[PDB]
Amino acid sequence: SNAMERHQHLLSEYQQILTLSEQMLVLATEGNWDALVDLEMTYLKAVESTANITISSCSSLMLQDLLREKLRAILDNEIEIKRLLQLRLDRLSDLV
Amino acid sequence: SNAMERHQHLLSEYQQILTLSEQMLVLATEGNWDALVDLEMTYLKAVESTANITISSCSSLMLQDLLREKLRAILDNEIEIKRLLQLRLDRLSDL
Amino acid sequence: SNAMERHQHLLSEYQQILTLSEQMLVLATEGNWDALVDLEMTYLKAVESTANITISSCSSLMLQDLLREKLRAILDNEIEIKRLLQLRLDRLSDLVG
Amino acid sequence: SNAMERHQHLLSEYQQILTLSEQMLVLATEGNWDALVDLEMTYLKAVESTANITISSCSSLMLQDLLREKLRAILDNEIEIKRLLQLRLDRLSDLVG
Repeated sequence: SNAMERHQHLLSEYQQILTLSEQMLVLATEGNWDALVDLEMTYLKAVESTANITISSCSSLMLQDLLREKLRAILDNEIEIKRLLQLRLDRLSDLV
Repeated sequence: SNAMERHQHLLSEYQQILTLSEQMLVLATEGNWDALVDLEMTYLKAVESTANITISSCSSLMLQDLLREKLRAILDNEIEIKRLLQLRLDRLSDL
Repeated sequence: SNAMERHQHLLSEYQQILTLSEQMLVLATEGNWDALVDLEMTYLKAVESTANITISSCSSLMLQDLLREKLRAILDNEIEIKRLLQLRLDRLSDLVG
Repeated sequence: SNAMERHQHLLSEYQQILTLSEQMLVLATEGNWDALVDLEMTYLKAVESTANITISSCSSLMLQDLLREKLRAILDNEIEIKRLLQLRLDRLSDLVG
């Protein structure tokens, strides 16, 4: 019945992400690119938390390290990148 | 067997994403956006591949069916938002 | 799940099957031939849960799809034959006496 | 491509099992319980072969051996159960006519 719990966790993890996805989809649908940047951090960290399910479940010790390193880097790049777009968006915006 | 095979594949998948991730941040940093837009579909594919691993390590095949459907929806919404944006970036770009 | 968790499940699944196999084989060795039919469905479901171990872990979604389809057919067929033979027996027997 | 090969073999195995299950079914449906005991051995052998897929990919070698023992024991109980049943089925359909 760690089996049953492992299933609730996993389902829960995806439910939380699809949920953030949907609210973001509609905020963006209405063009509120503002209510969006805050949902972003919560979204990434749900994603981080779900990705960790598989990593922590890995039997290799060295490998678990390496992937958490890589996952952190992936997220921080998505962050920087998104900041960047936000940077140009605001630029163009100002101008018009 | 499968444990070696599983370790090789998980590493591979993270390297792919991170590589695309890194390729895309320099394009962003360098303002070459349209070139950035190009990788996003590939990047989103690597992420899907990686996610499917978690889903496959779930013994409830009915639950796998559910998560695959939420996986597809999540990505879909992702694609839809990134495009909503390219548009607002141009509604501004040209105008 | 992790390594320990997969091993317990795998071993556990085989314990279920073998333990059912044993109960039935003992009914068999001495009448209780209908008492056997009861265990049969439970036996078959333990077998389905074991087969599924390999299926659910499969990369190819296309293949995972199709293996599940074939496993349910295999099981439904095993169920239908065993009925047919129970029926044959059931029949042959009442016939005589 | 290990994945590809692994997938063919797994597919092939289930294909082999289902084919054998389908041939047995129709034989049962038209009541040719003769041609049946034969197909059965080959079918249990295909089952064995596919069950070993899961066993062999298991990291614990101690576990591989236990499972193989249990697998073999399961298959022999199934055979014995069935051998014990032809015996009774044939014993009936003779007494009559």
